[PDB]
Amino acid sequence: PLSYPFNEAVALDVDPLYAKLRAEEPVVRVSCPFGEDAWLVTSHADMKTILADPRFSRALAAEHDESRLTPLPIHTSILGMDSPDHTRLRRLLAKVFTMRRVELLRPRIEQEADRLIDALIAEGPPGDLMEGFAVPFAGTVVCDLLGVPFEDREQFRGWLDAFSATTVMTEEEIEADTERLHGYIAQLMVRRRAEPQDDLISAMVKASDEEEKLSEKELVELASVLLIAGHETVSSQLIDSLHVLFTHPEQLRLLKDRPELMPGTVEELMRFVPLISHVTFARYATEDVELSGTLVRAGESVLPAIPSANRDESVFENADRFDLTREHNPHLGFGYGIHRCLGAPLARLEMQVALDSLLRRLPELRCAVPAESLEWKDGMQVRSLLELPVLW
Ligand code: HEM
Ligand SMILES: CC(C)[C@H](S)C(=O)N[C@H](CO)Cc1c[nH]c2cccc(F)c12
Repeated sequence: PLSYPFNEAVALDVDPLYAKLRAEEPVVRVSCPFGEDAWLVTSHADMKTILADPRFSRALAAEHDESRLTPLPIHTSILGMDSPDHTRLRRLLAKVFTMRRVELLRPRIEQEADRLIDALIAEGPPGDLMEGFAVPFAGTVVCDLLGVPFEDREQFRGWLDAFSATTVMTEEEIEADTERLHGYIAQLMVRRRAEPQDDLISAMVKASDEEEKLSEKELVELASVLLIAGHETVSSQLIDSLHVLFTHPEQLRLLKDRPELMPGTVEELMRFVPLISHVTFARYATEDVELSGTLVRAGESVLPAIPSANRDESVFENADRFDLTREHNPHLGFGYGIHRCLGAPLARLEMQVALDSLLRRLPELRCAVPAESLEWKDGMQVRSLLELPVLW
């Protein structure tokens, strides 16, 4: 079996092997850094199967030494459950994490983007769009939504890496930091239970207490993954998207000349940016299933390489090209089926607001160094820049 990942992720470059696999052997046996061997899935159609078809299970991973890139299995909360447990947590969030809640956040989100740009301008160029914009923008938004104090960032931010680190932390460090984040959220819930605020943690604690729907551990682990998703995934996709726009200056000119392309632009960034470094979380087969001529037997795992699905040339014409006018775009950047992203309306709002605000306030925004000089964050499950220096 081939050793996987084949190569360490570099910048936003996609490994040429994925295009060879999609064309000649779309499903291949690999050996994983931790846990059992697995079947690597690379095509769009098979990706939809293993993400949505009831024959593939997340909860079965707990009965195995789960195929994975991280030293220990991650506490994925809702994303590690099947029905009926998944349905219980999913229904809870649907009732408190509504579209109206997200749309009512837009004035505060727009105000935070303007405040961060005010600070960038007051401090003068060169600025850092990562630590000086994407990180605190994503962070204040999710902290506002969830009810985690943004002022506690100095203590919790150093724990989040333990949910994503692949090669850069020991299992002892991962266990300690995971326990520290859970313990910190647990103490926040004691306060929020007694003194509810207009945020998601309070609403979840209240909805769960009234119907005894979730245990305290389930609530703690769920709030934790929402904080990782809003703080880390959003800021990573935002900073990678800015890198894509800077390195495709003709598409950036088109976006500034036709601002109505922004909704389609965000979707094409979701598709084109290979945000997941390699694969998302393993599923396990409950029955024999044939995928692209390869038989996956019951009890075997499949790794969904979502970035490769989004480059599938049988689905997206010129899949290797970034084209923000692309109309047909059934990308899997937000997942598919039972576990599809429920933060996607908010992520879409943040991306649109962030990019509209930057292009509106800083019309001359350009990268301050050659892209070869940039430093990327290695050893994580998503790709992100450590710094993006800009002039204006
Ligand atoms: C641009 C930023 C984001 C991206 C790219 C993203 C992407 C994804 C993807 C690909 C999945 C599916 C994972 C899988 O099937 O293995 C997912 C699931 C999920 N995302 Fe997001 N997400 C983002 C932001 C958020 C935000 C802001 C939240 C909420 C605060 C969130 C909450 C979730 C949850 C709860 C799930 C699991 C749903 C379930 O298990 O039923 N995400 N996301
Ligand atoms: C999930 C993908 C976007 C990749 S794989 C990722 O960022 N994964 C993160 C690091 O492993 C964990 C994560 C991000 N959003 C989540 C929502 C529910 C449970 C979770 F565990 C996560």
